[PDB]
Amino acid sequence: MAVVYVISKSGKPLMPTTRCGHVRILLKEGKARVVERKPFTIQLTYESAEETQPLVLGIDPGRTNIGMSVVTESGESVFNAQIETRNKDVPKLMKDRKQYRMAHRRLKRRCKRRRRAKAAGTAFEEGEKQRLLPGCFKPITCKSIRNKEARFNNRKRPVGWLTPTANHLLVTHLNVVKKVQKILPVAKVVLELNRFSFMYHALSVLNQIIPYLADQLADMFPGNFCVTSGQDTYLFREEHGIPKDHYLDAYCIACSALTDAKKVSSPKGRPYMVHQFRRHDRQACHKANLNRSYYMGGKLVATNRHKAMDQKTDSLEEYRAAHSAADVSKLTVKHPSAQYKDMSRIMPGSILVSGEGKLFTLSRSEGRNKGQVNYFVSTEGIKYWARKCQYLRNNGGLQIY
RNA sequence: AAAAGAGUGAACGAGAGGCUCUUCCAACUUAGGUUGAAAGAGCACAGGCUGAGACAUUCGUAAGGCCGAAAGACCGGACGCACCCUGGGAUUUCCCCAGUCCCCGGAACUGCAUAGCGGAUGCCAGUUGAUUAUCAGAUAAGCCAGGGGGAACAAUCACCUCUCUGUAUCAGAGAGAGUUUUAC
DNA sequence: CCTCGACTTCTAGTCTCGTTCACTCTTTT
DNA sequence: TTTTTTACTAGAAGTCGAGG
Repeated sequence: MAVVYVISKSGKPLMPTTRCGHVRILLKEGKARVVERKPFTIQLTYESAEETQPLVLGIDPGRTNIGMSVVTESGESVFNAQIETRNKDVPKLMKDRKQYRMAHRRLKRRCKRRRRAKAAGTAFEEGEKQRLLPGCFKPITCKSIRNKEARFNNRKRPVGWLTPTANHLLVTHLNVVKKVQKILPVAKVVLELNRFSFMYHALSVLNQIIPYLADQLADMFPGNFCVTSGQDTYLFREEHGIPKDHYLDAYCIACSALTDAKKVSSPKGRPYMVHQFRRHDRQACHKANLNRSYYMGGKLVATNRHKAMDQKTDSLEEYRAAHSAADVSKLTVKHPSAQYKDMSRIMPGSILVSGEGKLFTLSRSEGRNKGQVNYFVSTEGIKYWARKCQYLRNNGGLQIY
């Protein structure tokens, strides 16, 4: 039945097991010591032999659902996972980081300098200046003063420089291989090299990282790194009739390297689920409201005084056109103040226990009153009064649900 | 090889908005208040680093062409600069990285020449201690700031059986050796 | 009969356009 | 000539009881 992973006293991933009774007696015997609650690992506390039979790990690459599966040689299944990456958030978080940065460098230096210039009388006499900068053919308009040197001509990257979003995917894939190697004694590694010519979109960073992952996983398993092919995976899924399921593809990718695989049966049983939680959140501002709202009878009648970029709702300007000065003289303005996040908060991914004693993994902290989170939501979707909950462990990035 | 695809990373420049304040006008209610128009001034995660580096004007920036009466222009690429290299930093942290930036070296490489750098002149800081000196302090038109890990940190008993309560379920609590051994 | 409050319950968050540059992977041919 | 709507965290408004 269940498979209880085992680790040597020396901390060496030994073969797991499936005896159950002995895995309890041996816990009551104290001989052992839980090392993880899921997947259940038990480190022996009586140094014994550490024999470990050969195991193959089939990695099915992917940008949001990395799938892995360690299989015995006969073709038996000892582990099956389905990692859900956060690779789709990294790209957008960086676009925002850019806008934010460019704003800081426009509203806190450029303008300022342009303000201090006009004030000191140290500004272009024309007030504007077209400047054809080396590399461009169309000039750039500089108001009041010149432009901090633009650097876009010879910025060199190391060879094989991969973009933040791609690096992430790669590391992830490998970080998961390392977590699997701390529970089971992995020997060889099969990877399913994918292929998209480009001739629910994405499917791009994977094509760029597949090559680098293959190299990296060839040094992690020196002399033991094979590469299958989606096609083979399919041929297998019709040859051994593995019920088609995105998560049953890794078992197939892995069962390929196996030569005399006699006991190849679909790896039944729901596969473990791993969620990736961000490690650092250096953002401090939750919302800077940015809106001067007007309220005649306490109801918005002007979100600004004049429209803004993409502002659809009417602005005081429109109102003044529709109503009178006796009307505009009664309006009430209400601009809420910027809301800053609590940058030392138990971060989504932490492990906590409820007042009743249920252990859970923070998914999101909903609510705040008098400076105290109102509810800690679990990854299962239950809401617990934070005030009563207890902190146990911080985020680990890849966290099994 | 190009050719495209398909993502994703830089630097610099402009706006619409916004915040505060001033002046003025109008409106509306109690000299006052509220609101708006117009003009002006300042301000732009929380922060960390550093004391100056910003701006303006002017001059200087290789030989080699080649064209000019010349002056000069144009090409070129230096004994010029560099986003390039070597080293060292700031941001920077439990432990790392990215990015950006900075400081001395500049060989190759790579880039630029209306750029960049340097000089000159102008204009924009802060001065107090602890002790002429030294060590703090003060001081921006300095730089970086909304990216990625990893470690460590349990009130971590899973699975099978029985009993009890709830629960349409399922869930909760208690006890248990269930075939050895991770390999007879 | 309120009201004071422990909690529920629920909504909401900036945006666009200039002058350039980059590196990495697939495929076409 | 248009690439794709995500979602945690903060804070205001609301309800349910206390209770006196």
